[PDB]
Amino acid sequence: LDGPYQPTNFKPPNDYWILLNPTNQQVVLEGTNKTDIWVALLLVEPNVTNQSRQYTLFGETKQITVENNTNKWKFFEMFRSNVSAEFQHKRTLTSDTKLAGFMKFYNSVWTFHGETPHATTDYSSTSNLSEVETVIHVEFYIIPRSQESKCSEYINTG
Amino acid sequence: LDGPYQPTNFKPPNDYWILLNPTNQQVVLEGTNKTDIWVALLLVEPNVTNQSRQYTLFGETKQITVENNTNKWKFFEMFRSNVSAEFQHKRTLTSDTKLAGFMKFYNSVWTFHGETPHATTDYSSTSNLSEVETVIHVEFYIIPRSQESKCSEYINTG
Amino acid sequence: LDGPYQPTNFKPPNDYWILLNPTNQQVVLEGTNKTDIWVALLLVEPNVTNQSRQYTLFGETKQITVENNTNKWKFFEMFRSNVSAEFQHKRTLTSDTKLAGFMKFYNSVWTFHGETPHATTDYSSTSNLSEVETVIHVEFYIIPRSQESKCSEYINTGL
Amino acid sequence: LDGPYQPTNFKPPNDYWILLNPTNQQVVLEGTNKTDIWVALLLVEPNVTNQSRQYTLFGETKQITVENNTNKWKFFEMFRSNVSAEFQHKRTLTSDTKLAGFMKFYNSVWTFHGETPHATTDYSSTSNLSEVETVIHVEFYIIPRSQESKCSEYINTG
Ligand SMILES: CC(=O)N[C@H]1[C@H](O[C@H]2[C@@H](O)[C@@H](CO)O[C@@H](O[C@H]3[C@H](O)[C@@H](O)[C@H](O)O[C@@H]3CO)[C@@H]2O)O[C@H](CO)[C@@H](O)[C@@H]1O[C@@H]1O[C@H](CO)[C@H](O)[C@H](O)[C@H]1O[C@@H]1O[C@@H](C)[C@@H](O)[C@@H](O)[C@@H]1O
Repeated sequence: LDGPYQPTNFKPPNDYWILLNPTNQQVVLEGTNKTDIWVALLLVEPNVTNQSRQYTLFGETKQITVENNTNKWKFFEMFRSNVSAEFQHKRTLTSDTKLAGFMKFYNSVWTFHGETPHATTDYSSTSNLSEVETVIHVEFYIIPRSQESKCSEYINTG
Repeated sequence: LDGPYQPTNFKPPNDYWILLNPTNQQVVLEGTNKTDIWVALLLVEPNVTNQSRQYTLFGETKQITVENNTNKWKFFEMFRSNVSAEFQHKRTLTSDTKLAGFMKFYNSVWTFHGETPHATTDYSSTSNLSEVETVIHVEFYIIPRSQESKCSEYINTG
Repeated sequence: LDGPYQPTNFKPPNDYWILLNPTNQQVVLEGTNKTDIWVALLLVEPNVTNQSRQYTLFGETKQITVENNTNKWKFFEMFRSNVSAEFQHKRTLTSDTKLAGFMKFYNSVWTFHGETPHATTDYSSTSNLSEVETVIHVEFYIIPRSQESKCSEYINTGL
Repeated sequence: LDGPYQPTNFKPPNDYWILLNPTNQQVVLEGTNKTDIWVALLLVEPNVTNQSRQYTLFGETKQITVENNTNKWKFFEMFRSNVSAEFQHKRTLTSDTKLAGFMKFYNSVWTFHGETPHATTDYSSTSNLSEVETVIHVEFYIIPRSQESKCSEYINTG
């Protein structure tokens, strides 16, 4: 656990997790290589009735549908592979820890999804992992992949 | 265990789980009241690369991007509350079992989501539950909400 | 399995079961938001002939007729929706496990009723769920709604 | 099945089930010996919001609170053992058959309670069983106690 770090932008190094530690930022992280991957993590608070909210993603103003019927926080992982496409709601991380993850590894972009305390890893695929750069809007930490079991413990139990 | 029943277009009774038992149908279920709820369950088999597939939802042809990196099956739950809107990927049921659920209950439509064996129920809201009808493209079973534990057990372990 | 917790007076979190484990307490649980829901669980031991017993519910003394013809324990679920109304005997849980359940979920209070090992949930509606507070007179456990099928298993077949 | 019989006021014989077959009556049965047994079965249709309803029981105007969250019918068993006492809601039969039972046997008045198809018998005891008389508001059948397993089948499955 290296940190905490203040909000910044950088190409996270390969084989390390970024552990994201929002307070109430709407947009937690923007990641793109400007070719074939745009990923954004949106934070929806508990007890949100189905509505359209405005988010600024990669400088573009977007209306995205959100709902949270639970007493947990939901990270909406929004994804597109074309600069011109609309975002898809690809994954959800449902959390009473309010921690999320981002990693560049094995030509993939890895996140956590599902509901704490059983949240697990999945990925999106790229031909251009080296060019993936993240704007991180929250305090964060850096955990090596050799220590993912601790990262998964912090995501699931805090 | 009540069934199996053949695929049909019908109004499911309130307070019963429809336990859906597909082989490899693309579109498992289409539910709508034609006013404020459209829900479709799409079945995505293991080891699908990011790709746009065609699905006919309520007589509308849709090009929907899907991905499954896993050796499990995924039910993509597509949702909208307006006839003129595009479908959003609301939820995912990642399944060892290839079973999914649908129930009209207590003013809401209920489905399962998450990853087996930890799939859980959540709802979508409507002011018009009584007119919600389903096209079911798969063989199904009917479980009373009273036996919701048995339905969770089938969803989670087969 | 989260607990045991000691008897207490607190505001149970939404979307968790409280699993109530009495010995011989008369009043197991008293839940109210002081506006539109009062729920009390009374515990009537096996082989009780028709009789009036005294209970203190929400600091008021009540005379409630009870009976239990069985070798199982009965949780009498007493209810009202008005501070000015009398309690009615709304539900019964007939139990070999001596376990009962309470949950705040989906704008409702949820309890178990019927007879082990086939007890099922039902609900009481409220305009103000989050103000429901509970005096719990017994040892208890906490089970997330995500694990309700475990809670149902415990209710029906025991700890 | 001995019947059908039309609604009537009579003294049922001991060791016979009266199988009650309501349509839409508020009050199914009023039984008393005018000494230590008063029992009324009220019928409450599906999807009834907590409300105060009016019933005439043994000539008395009563306001009783009822609720039925379910899509089954509920028989509210109302009891007292003194003519000047309030009724208590002693038992419920939650039913998709709409069949209920009444029997004078041994030292007791018997009814069904619980939820179909798991409905079971229970009793109220009396020192005056032979003077128990019933106003039956509904079509009914008579079944000997020797055939109670058929009575339980009918109550539970139709
Ligand atoms: C256990 C049993 O047989 N219960 C049935 C009940 O039997 C009553 C009679 O045996 C009666 C003597 O003739 O004794 C009653 O016991 C009490 C008195 O009521 C009480 O006043 C007194 O103070 O103490 C005595 C103790 O002797 C018994 O309760 O009769 C019921 C009325 O017909 C009948 O419904 C009940 O049958 C059982 O009920 C449950 C729920 O409905 C299940 O179906 C059981 O399977 C069922 O038992 C089965 O049927 C009966 C006829 C009998 O053959 C059982 O062996 C059989 O399993």
